[PDB]
Amino acid sequence: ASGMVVTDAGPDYPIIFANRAFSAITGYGPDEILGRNARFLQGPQTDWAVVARIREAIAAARPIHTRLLNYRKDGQPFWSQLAISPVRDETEQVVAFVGLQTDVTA
Amino acid sequence: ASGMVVTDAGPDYPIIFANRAFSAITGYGPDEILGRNARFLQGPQTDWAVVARIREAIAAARPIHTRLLNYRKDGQPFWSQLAISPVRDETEQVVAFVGLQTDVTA
Ligand SMILES: Cc1cc2nc3c(=O)[nH]c(=O)nc-3n(C[C@H](O)[C@H](O)[C@H](O)COP(=O)(O)O)c2cc1C
Ligand SMILES: Cc1cc2nc3c(=O)[nH]c(=O)nc-3n(C[C@H](O)[C@H](O)[C@H](O)COP(=O)(O)O)c2cc1C
Repeated sequence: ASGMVVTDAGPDYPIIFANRAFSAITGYGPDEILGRNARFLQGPQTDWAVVARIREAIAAARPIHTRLLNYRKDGQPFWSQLAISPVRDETEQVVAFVGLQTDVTA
Repeated sequence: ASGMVVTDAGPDYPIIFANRAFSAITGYGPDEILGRNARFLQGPQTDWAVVARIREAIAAARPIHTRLLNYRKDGQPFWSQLAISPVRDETEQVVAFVGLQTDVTA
């Protein structure tokens, strides 16, 4: 299965749920994930222009599909195919985000 | 906050995440929610025609926004404004659902 997380909405977007597949892909257990913004997976060779695109998509509540370099707990880089989408309530306000992580490393 | 759950997709759709607001609205703790299909909230005066529309929408991966009578743990009925949406993966397969529960009792 792909990794999946749920976050709160802004301004902090902490992770409130992470599936077991996300822990397998990233090397972090739930206690090392919950309450953190997902940017902790980024590292020195992550493309900061893609990170900025992600930031802007989330701020505008626009779904985004893109590929980003992330790092396992042990420091190994991997390619994450990310899909990040808002969850809206009865008045169309954004109350959470869902993220899917697919390890697309060849 | 509205209640929010995440479920797996078919054929069983068990709940894999429930927020604190869902436990406050329904009166059930997380230990008594996780692993269950959300239909446990229904009871004797729930409209079985609306339940069927929800079943059909989920089976077709169509979002549905509707109002349904549900029951708190203590037996008190309440009106739940339900919003149930699929989560799609990189090849557009449905891999989860998100549900929002807004208590709209007068
Ligand atoms: C639901 C969700 C899931 C996310 N998953 C990841 C992820 O797996 N890897 C990642 O590098 N960033 C992920 N992000 C993006 C970061 O949380 C953050 O939005 C990004 O780094 C841009 O914001 P910043 O410039 O403040 O860091 C996710 C964000 C959300 C809302
Ligand atoms: C994400 C999600 C959330 C749901 N939330 C509720 C809910 O709060 N209350 C409810 O009565 N049914 C809820 N349902 C609907 C039931 O799980 C089920 O789909 C419905 O009873 C129709 O199927 P059935 O005829 O097999 O019971 C939810 C379903 C999903 C997928």
